[PDB]
Amino acid sequence: PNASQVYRSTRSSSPKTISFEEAIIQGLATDGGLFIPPTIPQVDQATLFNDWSKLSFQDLAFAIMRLYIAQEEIPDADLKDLIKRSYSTFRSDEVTPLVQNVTGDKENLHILELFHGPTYAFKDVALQFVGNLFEYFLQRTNANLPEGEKKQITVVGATSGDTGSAAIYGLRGKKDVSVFILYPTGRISPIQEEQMTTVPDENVQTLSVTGTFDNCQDIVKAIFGDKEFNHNVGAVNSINWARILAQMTYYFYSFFQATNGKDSKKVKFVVPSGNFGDILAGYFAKKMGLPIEKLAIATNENDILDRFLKSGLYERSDKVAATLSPAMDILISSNFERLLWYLAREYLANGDDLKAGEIVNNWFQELKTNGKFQVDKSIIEGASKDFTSERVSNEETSETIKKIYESSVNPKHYILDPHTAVGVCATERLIAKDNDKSIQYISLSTAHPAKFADAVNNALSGFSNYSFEKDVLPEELKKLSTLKKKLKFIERADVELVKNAIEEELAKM
Ligand SMILES: *Cc1c(COP(=O)(O)O)cnc(C)c1O
Repeated sequence: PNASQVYRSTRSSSPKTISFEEAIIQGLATDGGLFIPPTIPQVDQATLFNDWSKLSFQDLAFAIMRLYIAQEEIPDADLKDLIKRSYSTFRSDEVTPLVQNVTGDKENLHILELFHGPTYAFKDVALQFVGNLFEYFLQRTNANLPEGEKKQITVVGATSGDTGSAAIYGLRGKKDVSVFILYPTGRISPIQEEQMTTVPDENVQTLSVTGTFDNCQDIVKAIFGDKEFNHNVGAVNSINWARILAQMTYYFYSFFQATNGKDSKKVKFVVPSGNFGDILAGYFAKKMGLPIEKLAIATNENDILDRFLKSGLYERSDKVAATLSPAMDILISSNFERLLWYLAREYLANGDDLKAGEIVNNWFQELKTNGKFQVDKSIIEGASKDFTSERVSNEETSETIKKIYESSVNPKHYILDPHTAVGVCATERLIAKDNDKSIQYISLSTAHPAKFADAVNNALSGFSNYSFEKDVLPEELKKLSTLKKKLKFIERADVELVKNAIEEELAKM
């Protein structure tokens, strides 16, 4: 392994580094930090435009991943299989198709559709890959056990809506793995529950906890904190390294789609963000050599990131404002820490990986004490060389859905889900003030409109031609309400009960 195929915790001050496999399985680091490659792999322009520009999503995934995963940890054959199977469940031949010049040619507004996977939400790109990864690593281990005493993992977590769907489809049917996901009853919209409870696979079982969602965090954090509950318990996270790694593929893919042939090789990505993982993957591609403009962070009212990038003050809010784009409604952007490590390393530790861990660890300590920390101007100045940000209100979110519906040209009446809207809204603000329409704008569409009907309906009610059922709801998604659900209620937030239900895996899990 080279400096890019080795990993360390953003909070560690030790010279020690672990393997890819270990970073992946461990998930979060013992000290609470996140894993990251101390050295970002460098790809030269020649290779980018002579060899990578001609590759398919899957082949790029291989080229990119070979840079962070050593041959020893995962051979070419095995890795190419993981990729092939991971993306074979995508309804688009391209996996992540770029829809170019949606609004005509007065500007260059491209929408990168990342919702063609099993659950119609962009988290499939990561989770399909990670799930297969887990199965692969767990398998090799057990490949020595004696059909008995063979380890088995059990992922457990709570869902406020969609998040869980992605995990369920990425772990469904994977050998020696089981997924138990708690969710507040009646608090989960129909379509999100249908995706979860519909899947036939046995290794999956959702729990309809009667209570609140913030109730489920504790009714599961307890099971998590453990007790005599040691048998290998998995975790439902957003900070796994494999996640970031999988998400890098489509930035490269779409970049080439937007520039191959064309004379303008200038492209700017606008990414509706929550926990920063998605856009952070774009950061990595940028540092690897992708010659792109500043990455645009688009957020909804929960603007912890927009505020930070503007003041250097990373302060957690008290209230989680409700918005039309729920999946970005967060108090603290978890992966942001990863960026802070690289920032701290370049502008405060003069390259010292270890002083960077010290610095980051103290910052997240101040957070867990004053709920806010200040960074030196050199940090925000360093971040502003690669990032721009925009805050999008609900009014603007809805109005953008309406504007694009009327405004779209290729195709006509293009419907946006609210999360993508937040992004297109920011994308349009940028087109306005960038003063360079030659720039290729690629706005990330993180969810298919059908996943958030309400926002789409309430914004397109004002059109006689609009019909959710005729223009949005996908046939494959229409069958859901008609498939057999596998519910399992748990009345009262009884941690003791959540435990018991989990235990009933009927031996044959
Ligand atoms: C999870 C999610 C987001 C947030 O992505 P991050 O990686 O957490 O920044 C945005 N949109 C949708 C539709 C999501 O499900």
